[PDB]
Amino acid sequence: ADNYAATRYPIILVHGLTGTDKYAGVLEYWYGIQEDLQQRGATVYVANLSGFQSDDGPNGRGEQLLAYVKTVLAATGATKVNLVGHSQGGLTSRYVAAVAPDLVASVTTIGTPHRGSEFADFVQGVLAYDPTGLSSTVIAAFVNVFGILTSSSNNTNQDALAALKTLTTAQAATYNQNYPSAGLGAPGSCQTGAPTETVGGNTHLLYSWAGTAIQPTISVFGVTGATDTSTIPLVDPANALDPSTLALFGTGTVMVNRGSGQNDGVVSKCSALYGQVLSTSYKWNHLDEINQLLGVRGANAEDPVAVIRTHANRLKLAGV
Ligand SMILES: [Ca+2]
Ligand code: NA
Repeated sequence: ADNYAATRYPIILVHGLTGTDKYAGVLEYWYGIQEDLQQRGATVYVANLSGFQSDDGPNGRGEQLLAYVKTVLAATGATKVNLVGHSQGGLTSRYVAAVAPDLVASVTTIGTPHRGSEFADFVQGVLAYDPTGLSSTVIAAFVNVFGILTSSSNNTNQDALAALKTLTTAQAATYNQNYPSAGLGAPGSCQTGAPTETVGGNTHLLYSWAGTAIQPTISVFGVTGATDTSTIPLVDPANALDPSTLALFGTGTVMVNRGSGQNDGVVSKCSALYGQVLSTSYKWNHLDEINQLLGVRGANAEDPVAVIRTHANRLKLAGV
């Protein structure tokens, strides 16, 4: 159609937990996003990494993305890429920007748990209540098989337990110590960092945004209730046509009762802050961020496809 999203460097979309480029080689993780961007002049590639793994380490998603980035550069003739990651994908993108600064032009994170997820702490805690530890083995096997079956390439490198640990708040803090970034504020300050970073002589434009559909709206007897602001109260069709809508409202309620404050169901506003924070006001739950569960979203939710398209134009204007 035009070149509204024509960035200088190829855009690589990076999925998070459970992800792959196409679930069962059928359902796109970034629903309708690659198509939209390409129609608007962008060169876009979608990474296919382990849906369950840590980001650092020999078998981690980081080295996987690094290797993938190199194949994209070789195929396009480009020298750098613009990394756009969702959820854990943002942490994976930070890893590549840190170890291979010369291959990255920018890093954009969408609903990325830079400080971990209180829901991860929760799930990890639940498993800890099994004195035999057997549930960790059983559930891991179940989740790992899920990863293999849904992976577009049936990637057998799945480690659900490592993935869970990676997303906890305590581990995330350690990750930030091992992979510092000028785009990050001080731990526990709920502040972002700088809009750019210069690593090894290579400058990166840093961006982020978060979904805050889940808002704490009432507290009684120690219990805190939340409201899904992405939907028209009770009657919104999104509650019926997209099962993740009520599910994230539920996990989001657990989050608020663990002191997370506004969140998207699994990532808090504070945890998602990185680089130039474009917005933390989108009335989105975690999957709305990627136009998911087939493009269904609450009546009060902004268009995620348009938001991403506009960001591509933003990158273009910024020179990357
Ligand atoms: Ca949705
Ligand atoms: Na271009």
